[PDB]
Amino acid sequence: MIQKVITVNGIEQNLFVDAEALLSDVLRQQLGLTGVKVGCEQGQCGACSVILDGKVVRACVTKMKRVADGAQITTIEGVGQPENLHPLQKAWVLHGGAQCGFCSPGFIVSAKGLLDTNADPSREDVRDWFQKHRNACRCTGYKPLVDAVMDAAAVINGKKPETDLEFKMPADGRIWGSKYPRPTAVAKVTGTLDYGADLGLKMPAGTLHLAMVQAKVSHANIKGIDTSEALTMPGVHSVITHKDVKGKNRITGLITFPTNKGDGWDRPILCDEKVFQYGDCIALVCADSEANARAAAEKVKVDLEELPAYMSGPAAAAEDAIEIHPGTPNVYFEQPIVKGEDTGPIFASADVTVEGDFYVGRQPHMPIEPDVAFAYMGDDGKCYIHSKSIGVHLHLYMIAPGVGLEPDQLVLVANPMGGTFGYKFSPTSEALVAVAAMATGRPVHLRYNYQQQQQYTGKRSPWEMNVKFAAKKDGTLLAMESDWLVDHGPYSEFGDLLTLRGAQFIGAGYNIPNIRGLGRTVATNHVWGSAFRGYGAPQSMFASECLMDMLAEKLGMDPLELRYKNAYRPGDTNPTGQEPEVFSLPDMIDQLRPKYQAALEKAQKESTATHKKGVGISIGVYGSGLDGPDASEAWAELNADGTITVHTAWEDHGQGADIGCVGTAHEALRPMGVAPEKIKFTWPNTATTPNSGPSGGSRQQVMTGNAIRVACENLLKACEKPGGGYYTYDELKAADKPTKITGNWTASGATHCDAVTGLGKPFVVYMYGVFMAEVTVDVATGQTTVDGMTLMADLGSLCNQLATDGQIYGGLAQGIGLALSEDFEDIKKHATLVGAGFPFIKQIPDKLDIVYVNHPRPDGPFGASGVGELPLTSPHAAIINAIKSATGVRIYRLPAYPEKVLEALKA
Ligand code: FES
Ligand code: FES
Ligand SMILES: [Cl-]
Ligand SMILES: [Cl-]
Ligand SMILES: [Cl-]
Ligand SMILES: [Mg+2]
Ligand SMILES: [Mg+2]
Ligand SMILES: [Mg+2]
Repeated sequence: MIQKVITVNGIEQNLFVDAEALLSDVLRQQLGLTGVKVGCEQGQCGACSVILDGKVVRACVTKMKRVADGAQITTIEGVGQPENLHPLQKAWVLHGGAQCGFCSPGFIVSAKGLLDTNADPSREDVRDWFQKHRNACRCTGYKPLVDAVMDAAAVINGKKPETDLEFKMPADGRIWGSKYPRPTAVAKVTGTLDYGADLGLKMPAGTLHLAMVQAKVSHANIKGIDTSEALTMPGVHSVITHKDVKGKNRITGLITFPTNKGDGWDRPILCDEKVFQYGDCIALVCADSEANARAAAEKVKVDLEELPAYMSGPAAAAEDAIEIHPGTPNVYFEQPIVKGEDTGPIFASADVTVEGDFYVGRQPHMPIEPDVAFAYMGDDGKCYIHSKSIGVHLHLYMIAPGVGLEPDQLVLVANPMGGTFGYKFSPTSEALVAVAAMATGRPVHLRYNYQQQQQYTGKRSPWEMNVKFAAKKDGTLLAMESDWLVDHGPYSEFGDLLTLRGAQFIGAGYNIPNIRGLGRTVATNHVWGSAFRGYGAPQSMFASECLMDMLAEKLGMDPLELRYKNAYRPGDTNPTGQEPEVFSLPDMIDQLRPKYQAALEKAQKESTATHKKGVGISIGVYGSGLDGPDASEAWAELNADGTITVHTAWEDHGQGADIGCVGTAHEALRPMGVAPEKIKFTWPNTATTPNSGPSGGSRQQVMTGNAIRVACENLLKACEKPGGGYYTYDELKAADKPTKITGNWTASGATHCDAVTGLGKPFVVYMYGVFMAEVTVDVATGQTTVDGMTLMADLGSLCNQLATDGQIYGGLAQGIGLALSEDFEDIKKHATLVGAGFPFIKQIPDKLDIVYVNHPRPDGPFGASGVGELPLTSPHAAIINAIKSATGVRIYRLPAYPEKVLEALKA
């Protein structure tokens, strides 16, 4: 050990450290500076950026021996605090750069390092800086971050007053539709919002820290577990196995479809008889620290008989394949789509037909914050779980029978969280921590490292797809045929539903009177499927939107004009036979057309012999809601101090549940003139907030937005004075009148899609968009650079533009990753951010352009649709279409790795 006397955030610290210790650990654990965020732990994400003697360094890869006596360190806590914000922090808030907020301290610290060396950077300078310093963001698509740095620099340089970094009310006083900052922004930019791992460091002594004993093979029969060595290791309390589980030790898929051949109880909590995928948790070591628990977990011996594993859908779906879940066929669900007339004779007589085989793979969510959760036994006797769940009520029911608790005896709470992009539509660690808290009676905390985040949380499910179009010479679509195989890994939860998405979204956007198709779901031993933003659309629409360009090519028609010819218009129906609720695609195409023409001309003009430029188009469509008559609830409460709390379980992945609530409530409450700062939101809690539903299916703005609106309307009625005006809290209380008022809303016109035909009216609100990708392909290397993305977006009406701009930029960036670099195919190689193709800043163009063409929705609150998943529906199709435009080569199977593109170029 050594004494190190240094300065941290301007204060002399008399430090006692191990020379080998990581600066991140010292700062977080020894000094309580939890504003230093840790994600990847491998120097790849920059979340732990600190300034050390004028240089921006990643604290997770900086050992204390590299910290000189007398060194100066700055963390986010030293940059500024609430009530004392630095221009960079104010700018982040103004520009909405804090979505989940997990990368915000690291970006801001890094940015301060930049500005201290280059006071007046170009946008390009800012981008080069964040690239060099590995500052990664999964939420924002980077553009808002650069915006923020530029604005802060101008203030620091005296070129504009600091007061211009403060939001100015539109007054009208209307915050709906505005850039009003989100309530959580200040905490995020100051590092004072405690995420799951931060909470773990601030839990009491006697909290047990867990480590998972995980399967190191993909498929096995388990014979036994030997914990003897682990029990003797430092700090070890106990080891938990399936034997300690007090319930069924299974998670239920809960809404498993009746025609599913599986019962939906296939997923264990702790493996008992079988390993079903690499990473499966077989035991939990409870220890006094994460380090001690992990060390001991390595010594737990699992005796197993490895079995042949099926590592892809086609492999598992073979007629001969052995049942992974004995008693259930590997292909456990099929969804037909049967619209209009038989397609066979139509294809036979059509002027033109086209067909393609396409593949979209096992995209990893890659939030900067790896999975984390904790649990404890309350003094009330209930088991409390605090995690990254984005469906607290859903998860409660999915796990309660497995852990052996009645619904009333379990409470799930959503911690502030550093992104999920859908992986948290699934339980991950919740049942594990519950089991351990119940068994030990003590608080337990479980943090996954980045490898565990990659290998052992769910993934976008790969789809192998064949899609066909028949059309007239004039481009009119006559018929479509479709076949898709969904590789859902070993756990069935929502796999059937994902498969149904193919019936709803393959070929969405156009009038197609006649459809015959069949989706199939298959269990495999690759990673289990969890929702990934777009949930079936990124697969479905990659196929159909690529196929539309092939159709255009075959007709000798411009691909945008082919879409214009076919796009939804009054009278048309979508693939499930339902009338669209608005008709905005022709409008969007018409407004995009000149920008498209200009982009083509620029592409031709600026292409060289070695660097070929192209422009590609696609349409995206997706529902806002879960299928059928989805519903939400909110409570609007006048408090004693005149503030108003809007209680919901609107779960915040980081998308903006806070500002969604505040903005929607503010608009609903206008008659009573309620200032936005007086409106409070509630963190999701299954005991104390209503069942607003999960933040999945881009549904909360519509469902919970409506519920909030209704509740606020009902509060207004509760407060109304006879003769005009409104009663105060004290007045209502004096009259023994209610102050906490419920609102409910249901999408009553929606129906579930049929099990035989796929027909129905699954959502009452959809999101519609038109993408344009501009790319350059280096034909010597096969490397594609996305130089620009445009999204024409119909969101009905914007609750908040900082929120919606950010959502779209974030989705577009994930589109670039899905198109060019991302996958989780190799269990080891893809278990890091860099290995799995995470888009760093230079991979995302600065030119991300949005045009809102909003057609107010009959059923959305104040006309709003959702936005969440729209930007990831088909941007990767636009990009692939752009590569085709540039070079003449079509990539059918994502991602377009350079070697893959080169092989196609040279073929
Ligand atoms: S670079 Fe340190 S946590 Fe990712
Ligand atoms: S705001 Fe950057 S990772 Fe979420
Ligand atoms: Cl998906
Ligand atoms: Cl290909
Ligand atoms: Cl390659
Ligand atoms: Mg200042
Ligand atoms: Mg017609
Ligand atoms: Mg090769």
